[PDB]
Amino acid sequence: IRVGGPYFDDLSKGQVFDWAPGVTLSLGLAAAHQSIVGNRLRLALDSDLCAAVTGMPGPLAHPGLVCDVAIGQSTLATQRVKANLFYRGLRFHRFPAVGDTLYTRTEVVGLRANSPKPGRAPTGLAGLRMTTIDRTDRLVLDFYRCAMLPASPDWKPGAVPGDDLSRIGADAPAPAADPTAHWDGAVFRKRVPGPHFDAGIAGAVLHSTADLVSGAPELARLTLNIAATHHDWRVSGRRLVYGGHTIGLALAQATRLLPNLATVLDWESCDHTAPVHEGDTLYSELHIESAQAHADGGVLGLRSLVYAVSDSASEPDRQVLDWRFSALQF
Amino acid sequence: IRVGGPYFDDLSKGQVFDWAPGVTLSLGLAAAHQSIVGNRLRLALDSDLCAAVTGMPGPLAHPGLVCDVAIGQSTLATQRVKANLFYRGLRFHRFPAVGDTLYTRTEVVGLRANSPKPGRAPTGLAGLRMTTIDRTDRLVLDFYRCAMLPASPDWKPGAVPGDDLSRIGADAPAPAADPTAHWDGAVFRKRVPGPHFDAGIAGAVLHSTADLVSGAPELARLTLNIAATHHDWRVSGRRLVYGGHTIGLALAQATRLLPNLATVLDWESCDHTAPVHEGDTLYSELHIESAQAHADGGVLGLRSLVYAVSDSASEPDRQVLDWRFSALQF
Amino acid sequence: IRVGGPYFDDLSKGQVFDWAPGVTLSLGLAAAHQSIVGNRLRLALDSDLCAAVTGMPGPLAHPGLVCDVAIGQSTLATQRVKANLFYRGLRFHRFPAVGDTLYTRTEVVGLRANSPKPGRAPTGLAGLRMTTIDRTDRLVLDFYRCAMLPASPDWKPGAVPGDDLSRIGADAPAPAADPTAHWDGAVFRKRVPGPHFDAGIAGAVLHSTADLVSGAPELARLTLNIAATHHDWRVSGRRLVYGGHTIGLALAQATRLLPNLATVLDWESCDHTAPVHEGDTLYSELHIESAQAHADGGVLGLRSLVYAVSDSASEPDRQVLDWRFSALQF
Ligand SMILES: [Cl-]
Ligand SMILES: [Cl-]
Ligand SMILES: [Cl-]
Repeated sequence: IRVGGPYFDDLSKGQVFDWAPGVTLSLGLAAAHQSIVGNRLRLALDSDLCAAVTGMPGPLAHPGLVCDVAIGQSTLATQRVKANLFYRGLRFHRFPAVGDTLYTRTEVVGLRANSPKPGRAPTGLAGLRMTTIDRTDRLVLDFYRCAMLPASPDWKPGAVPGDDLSRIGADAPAPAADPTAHWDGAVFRKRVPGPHFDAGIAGAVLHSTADLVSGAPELARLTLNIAATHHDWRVSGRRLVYGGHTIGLALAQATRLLPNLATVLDWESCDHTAPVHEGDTLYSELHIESAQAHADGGVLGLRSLVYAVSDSASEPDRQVLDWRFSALQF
Repeated sequence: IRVGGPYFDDLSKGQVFDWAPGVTLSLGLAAAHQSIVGNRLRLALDSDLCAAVTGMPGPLAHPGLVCDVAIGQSTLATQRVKANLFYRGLRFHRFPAVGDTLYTRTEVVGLRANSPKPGRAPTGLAGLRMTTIDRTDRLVLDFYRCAMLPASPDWKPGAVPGDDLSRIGADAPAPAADPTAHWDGAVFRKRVPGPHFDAGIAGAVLHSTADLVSGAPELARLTLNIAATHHDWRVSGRRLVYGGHTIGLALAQATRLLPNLATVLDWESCDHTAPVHEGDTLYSELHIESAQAHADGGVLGLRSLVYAVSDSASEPDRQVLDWRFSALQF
Repeated sequence: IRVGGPYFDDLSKGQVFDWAPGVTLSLGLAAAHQSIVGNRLRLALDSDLCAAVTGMPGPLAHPGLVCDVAIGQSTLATQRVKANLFYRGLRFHRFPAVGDTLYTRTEVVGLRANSPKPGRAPTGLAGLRMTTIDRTDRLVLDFYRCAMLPASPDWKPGAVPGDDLSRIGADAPAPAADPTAHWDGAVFRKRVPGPHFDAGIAGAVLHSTADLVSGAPELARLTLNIAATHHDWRVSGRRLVYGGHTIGLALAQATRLLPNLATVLDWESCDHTAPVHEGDTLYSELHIESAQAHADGGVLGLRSLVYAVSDSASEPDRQVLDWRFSALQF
């Protein structure tokens, strides 16, 4: 594989990138991740509660950390990325503990050359499937993204890698088993102040407080993310903040709004609406789209619109991200 | 409780905020804390010495980390804070180990509406008592602060929450037991180069080297501190640095000056003299006000004046903080 | 020893600074270090692979972290430093595990007053020997640096500390034993995708992707580095980035280029060509100078030229560092 990463025309449908380092989750990584994007997930902060609830071999790896590690691992293929158009179908098949080691395979699922346009660099889109497992060979995540890559300088433009990429990561199999089935919602309800799960909150629209985007290159280094645009301002003209950082702050915002979320069960990004830069201040509008009771608590469906604060009272704030996720709540 | 935190007129004398997440202290949190404010406390850095000295179930949680976690926990009540006028009566009742989990209760002890003043936002002061315990229900900290909060937009100003707040956190009970009684000062003296404790140093006035204020929002995220002014520049016009960060650097300064301090036993802030901002460079003048011999070493009483460096040789530096603490020294 | 550190004329040939705190290596420190300079060393990231390969009592402390801690420890003597002219003869005598504690002795090996020059501050050079051991008294590192220090304000200039410093840290004893002799290269080759060691790569010249210099004061605080120029802009006029940070990014660059390096065996800096500042963007030219087969894999000799990116397409990039190291590769 080329130094600096593949160009679009270096890739093939079915090609596999599996030489990414394994990464052992530690409370070290957890703390650094928390200092950058925040962490108010009670099971990820309190080991005694985590043990009472999950009985887990160790404390709960923050789900945003697990996702960020899997996505940063996969950037071997996409060091040359100009933009990811979406992340899709992240659903946890299990929730790793601190001390578990994650290994991520990246497969090219589909390739489509972009139509030539005057003044634009030749580029194509790569549909990528990431499969993240642990040392026990159990599936953790199996998810998709759509990466725009430049073609090599002498590439002969044409149409023919021309895969249909529209439906990438759909009808994707649900997990074999409920990843929280062994979690005891009853001790959570007893030890954590309510309100606990209530299907009556569906429909609510909440407005978060703001966070600063800072430590963005640190988050990328922490999670092995080597997409050049996060590190090197000359790729896009300014460094572009990793999508997961913006998502991470939006999740922290949602958790200040809804302090009793147990975990994130699945998520995807709907629109990366505008670029985010280091030093931006973000807030979100949180829609509770659905609330479904289960035998033990229930599951909220959330949709988060994230905005960057403009530099004055006389300039409108701008939408930068639209994403959606589901969360378990006891 | 209101989204975004209570206004001054949402509070009541005797009201309790106890739904803050528990936080398990980890060497992860310790390392992140150290990268932001520094750490030269020998018992917090060296696990072998810590074990020889304290015999402790695990290594020594840096006392500034423990305080910062307890204060960040308590910011649930004070997300809307305009200023804390002081922190008072922090005295450790025990020194938690890595792996211990901290839980903090915040009680409204007193409320006083501020007198209307033309051009100023309607506000009041809240005297707050924080009680921090571990999972074993043992008292760790029991301390006070005075927070200024805005009143809600339609509040009818008056005098009557009008509690006398002047003496908040005084005649506060000393710990039941000496929190360092089981620490072996003799192995410390044998293994660490002197000078060791000497009552003759009382009266000394020392001048520190400088530190940069950086990673301020990170320290806040790390310690669950969600006071909006640390994150959102539009609350005050610029983000204001958390008081504990400034104190943390002043403590690091004192520990470079006095490398053999065993721990901080108690502390309080005397005047938050001027705001501190990210990118400020601070130094301190350290007064050793008292030095009292005990059966095993002694206790220093310290008073620290902290200054921000101006941007030229022809502009005076400005005092930003005056605080005082006591430290055990073998 | 003087508050703020010794001046050049405070030092003596044979003087010893051994009151630096011991520092226990933790996965906390490892994570913070990784967030600042990156970490792609497979044995430092993956505990399961580390155990299979080394059998080690715990996971592998990143070698750049170990070096940075030893060098930051030693800054007690050099708080007043104006420049280190080189670091020399770092060779690992063993590779510490997480949980091991490092203790560093700094000895003045040689002193040479600099010749007076009009308009320049009076200064001298100190040749320093650092010896880093663990709690088991085993040698970890035994290395050298050349620090330029100011003389005190009333110093009487002369020639006589006038030691010959040119050959400091040469003919330095190789380790008693191969520090990786018990590492199993065969399981590494089986579990990590090739290419594995190939003497045929000697001669290659590779060009890295770029990294941002950020969190520089954090790296210094993390590793107990109290050289004032890293913290206080008024010493040099701007804060100067610690040499180890630049080296750390150059090593991260080399590891993206050569993803299967097992560890760094030794290193030294050849020229600190120009200052580096926070916010610089760096890339490197990596020369594989030598490749020598051993019974288990082989050892690469690398020379790294590091450059700072200029602020436009019409300004040349500038060399900031030239260093060289050797690495084991299975
Ligand atoms: Cl373009
Ligand atoms: Cl006002
Ligand atoms: Cl000069």
